[PDB]
Amino acid sequence: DVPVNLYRPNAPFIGKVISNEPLVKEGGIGIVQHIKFDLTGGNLKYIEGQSIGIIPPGVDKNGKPEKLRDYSIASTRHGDDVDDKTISLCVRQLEYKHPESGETVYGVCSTYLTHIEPGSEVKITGPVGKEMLLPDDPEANVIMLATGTGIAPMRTYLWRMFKDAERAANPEYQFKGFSWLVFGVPTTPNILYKEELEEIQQKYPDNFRLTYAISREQKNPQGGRMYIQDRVAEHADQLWQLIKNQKTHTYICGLRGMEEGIDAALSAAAAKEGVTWSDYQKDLKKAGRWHVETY
Ligand SMILES: Cc1cc2nc3c(=O)[nH]c(=O)nc-3n(C[C@H](O)[C@H](O)[C@H](O)COP(=O)(O)OP(=O)(O)OC[C@H]3O[C@@H](n4cnc5c(N)ncnc54)[C@H](O)[C@@H]3O)c2cc1C
Repeated sequence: DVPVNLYRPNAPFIGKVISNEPLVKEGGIGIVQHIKFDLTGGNLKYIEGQSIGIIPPGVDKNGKPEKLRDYSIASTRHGDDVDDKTISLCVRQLEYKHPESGETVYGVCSTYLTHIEPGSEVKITGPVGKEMLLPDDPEANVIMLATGTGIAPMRTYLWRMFKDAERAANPEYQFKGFSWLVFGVPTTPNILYKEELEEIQQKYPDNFRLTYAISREQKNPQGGRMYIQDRVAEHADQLWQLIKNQKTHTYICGLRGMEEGIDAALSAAAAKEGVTWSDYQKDLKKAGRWHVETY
């Protein structure tokens, strides 16, 4: 039922870019693009929580072809237009430091993708992933802990849950549980999909809670910058109570290293009731209720 490896690196699907939109508003930090591809002409199917591979053009420094990079799918199974013809990605351009040979370094695949033109052909493989899948139980609670481009799988869940067109397209899934996104970004113009996230929250104030951790605008109790582990510590007892429900699924996505501050906060909460969090969490992973994808 879960499509996997419909296309592989030795014979990739050749899609076409339909659009390439900026997500970072003026005054923000960096470049994050929303890129939509045309899937017509092939049989690429996917569901929510999966990834695809992109094979960038060119050779490395040794003259060898560039390998694929993985990207979380940022659209539901139906695509943004709910026509089952497209797939979207949420791609940040990577760039960095002088302690790494010379001046500024730009990432190969992320630069390629963020500057790609409509009409261009792209090599796509996949889909892959069974770790970040959404339960078909419409009464599930869904906690979502994302930083930056980790919003991508969260967007596929929330759109499936709350978009009018999706609800009309998925008769089997009419969500009536509770979902909570805690979203860590550096500035307000860096809140990816801010307007659509806040529109969901106003239509479904009982089913969706939105919490931001904006580090350049908010300070934590110790006077430091507000990060997502600070918000999670702030709400640790509430999050723990929701996690005790047999229906609750937790998803964590973003850059590696966000997991340690989340566990330290949930450990202190669980300890209050004599529960050892690290042992409890192993049973949650075994049960398929604890989903992690950091990179
Ligand atoms: C499952 C999965 C899902 C992903 N989803 C997404 C997504 O939705 N959106 C997205 O933008 N990315 C996503 N990523 C990362 C994406 O995989 C590519 O790794 C990332 O875009 C950078 O690739 P690059 O090709 O731009 O190239 P590269 O040119 O390959 O650069 C990466 C290399 O440069 C180095 N490097 C990186 N940062 C620094 C730093 N600050 N200081 C020093 N050296 C550094 C490391 O050696 C690293 O191997 C995902 C990764 C995985 C594994």
